[PDB]
Amino acid sequence: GSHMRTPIIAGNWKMHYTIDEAVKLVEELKPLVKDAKCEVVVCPTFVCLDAVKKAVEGTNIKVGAQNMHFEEKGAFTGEIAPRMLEAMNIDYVIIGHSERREYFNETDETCNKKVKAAFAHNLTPILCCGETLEQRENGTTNDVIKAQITADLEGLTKEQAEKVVIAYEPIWAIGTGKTATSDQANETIAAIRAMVAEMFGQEVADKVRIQYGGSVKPNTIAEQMAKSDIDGALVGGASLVAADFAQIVNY
Amino acid sequence: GSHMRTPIIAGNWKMHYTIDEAVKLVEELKPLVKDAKCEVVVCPTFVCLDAVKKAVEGTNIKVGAQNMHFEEKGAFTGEIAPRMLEAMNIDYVIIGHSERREYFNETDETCNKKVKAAFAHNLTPILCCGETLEQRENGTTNDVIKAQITADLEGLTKEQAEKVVIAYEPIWAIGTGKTATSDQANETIAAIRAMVAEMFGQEVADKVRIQYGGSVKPNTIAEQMAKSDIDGALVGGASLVAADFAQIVNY
Ligand code: NA
Ligand code: NA
Ligand code: NA
Ligand code: NA
Ligand code: NA
Ligand code: NA
Repeated sequence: GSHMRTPIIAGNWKMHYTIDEAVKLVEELKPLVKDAKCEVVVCPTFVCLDAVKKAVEGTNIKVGAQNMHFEEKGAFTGEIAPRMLEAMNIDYVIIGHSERREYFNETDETCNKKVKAAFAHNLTPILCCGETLEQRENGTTNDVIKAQITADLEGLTKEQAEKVVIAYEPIWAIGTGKTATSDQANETIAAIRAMVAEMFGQEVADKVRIQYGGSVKPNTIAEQMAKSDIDGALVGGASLVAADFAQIVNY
Repeated sequence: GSHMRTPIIAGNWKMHYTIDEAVKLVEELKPLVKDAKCEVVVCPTFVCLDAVKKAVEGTNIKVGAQNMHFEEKGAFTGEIAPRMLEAMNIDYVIIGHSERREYFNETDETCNKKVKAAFAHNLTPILCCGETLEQRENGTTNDVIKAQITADLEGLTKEQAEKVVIAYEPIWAIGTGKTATSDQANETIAAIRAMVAEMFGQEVADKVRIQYGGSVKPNTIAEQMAKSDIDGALVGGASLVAADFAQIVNY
């Protein structure tokens, strides 16, 4: 609150929308978010990135990719190199989303390589972290997330670390009758800030933006953003509907 | 030889080239392959697909994606849906490349779901298969590949099966002092054709195109294509250089 940290609301569209559908959504969004009091990012699928970035030129809407590889080029069929995003002037890249850690063998080692590559290619990484139902139930939330942060941010300079955007995903709450409370979210996010401080020092911790990446809807965002350590939101399904995403942006 | 099977040479660019670099390569390629005696496919990265497909309009150059997911849409951060490729009028999709099976948890179960989705979305699948050094050394090549073919092509109709393009990758030879010989390639490819026959019947086996997907260079293609059961090539690094790829196409 006392510390200056520009809030950031990023929409993770996940696997949704053709090129024309993607452009139609950002066209709808433009007049609804022109007065945002936060940074605004939309993250379309790879095949839509060029069209979406070109469509939002002249506005405050930034664009993120949903993943990338860490090498410059090479024998990685199906993968997208950081330089391919950089050539499109993409602003952000999501790294370590729970869905990629679960289904596609994303490891902490590859996350770390990707975060470093982001900085080498004028991309700001949105590093996702978070614990499972079983890890939370066993009381290991902070140990698990500390292990992710330690490994994923290894080797960064202070100047790089303070530019990372960290998104906390409460995987434990995915698919249940109750979402994390704003207090639960804030407590774990404050812990993450403490992990950053221990690694990079107090000034870096004071500056790093940390988003909540559990369920975010128009009716939850005001309470979430009022919390002491929450700097924004990595929004899932609500990001797919222009009016709903704009409500979250205009919290 | 007696059986009519249109030969097909497909260039797998893997993780190479920005949008402008990709378009420059296909522009160079167009006059060099206009007289091809085979089907010609280039497979750029996802972010390049729209630009490349638009650039090759009016020519014989078809375009393939290097991967896709199997669902229509959903919570699969970083993934590309079949309908996103279909909306760009993409022609082919590579499924089950060894690099994705090794690094990104591609399983036979997901390969099967992707092959079925290809047919549901006007995409022709290029299904990759092949055995490791250890599997070949243990004499299990055909058992291993049969397991892949059985699982990956499960549930197709005869009409769908005969349209699959199967690419045999001799993973066992990747990174060694000697590539597979043309005879070794042809023998395993003939075995794959027999696997198809046992699953779908003789007519389907007689029609299915089976490519070799080990090392293919301008100086190897003539011998490879002269073999009894080899219908084409899934080309790696040589596909990155217009003149080299054109030499392979014009075998
Ligand atoms: Na709590
Ligand atoms: Na919530
Ligand atoms: Na806040
Ligand atoms: Na042999
Ligand atoms: Na060879
Ligand atoms: Na032949």
